[PDB]
Amino acid sequence: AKPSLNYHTKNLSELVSNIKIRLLDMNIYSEVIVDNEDVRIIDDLLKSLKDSNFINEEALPNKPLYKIFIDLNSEKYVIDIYGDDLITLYPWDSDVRKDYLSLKDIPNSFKLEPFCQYVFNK
Repeated sequence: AKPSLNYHTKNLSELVSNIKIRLLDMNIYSEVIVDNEDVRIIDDLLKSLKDSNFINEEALPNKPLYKIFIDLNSEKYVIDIYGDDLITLYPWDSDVRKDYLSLKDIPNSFKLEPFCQYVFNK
């Protein structure tokens, strides 16, 4: 009935069904590799998403806190991490229309901003 708010996440979700993750700090522009043991964050996150997590396009602060590069076999996806549990999600080579999600209701374990701080402090 309506133009989907979850277009890119559904595609990623089908693809995440072997990934590598790269984290980029947007303040320092330092990069880290997510350990094998922690990589399950994406699957756990996607499985926990309800439809009400997907929101409309919003104006954005000048830059994310963090950038998550999800490297699948052929495809690459990007998740931008902002404040207040807001994130965007899109294929690496096409950001004309990003998915927008609020993550306030998802389980605490799968919140992405505290996840990113944790990978770096490790």
